[PDB]
Amino acid sequence: MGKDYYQTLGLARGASDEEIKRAYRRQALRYHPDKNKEPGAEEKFKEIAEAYDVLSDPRKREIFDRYGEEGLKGSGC
Repeated sequence: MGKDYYQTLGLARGASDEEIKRAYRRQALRYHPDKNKEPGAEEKFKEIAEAYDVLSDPRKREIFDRYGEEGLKGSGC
């Protein structure tokens, strides 16, 4: 509830692509089911992956910058 994307990957709207992708590359490697198949890293990676879409696609971020969560029909509930 109050589902963060930017902050779940550790950013705010105002982070540039070169901040965003900086974090995203690290954040994938933190839990990747291809690096750290750690028990419960995968669900972390899966929740990151919802944020990861925003935190890479500038057209997804265009809606998240203009609005935020209230703009973005990721997951609903």
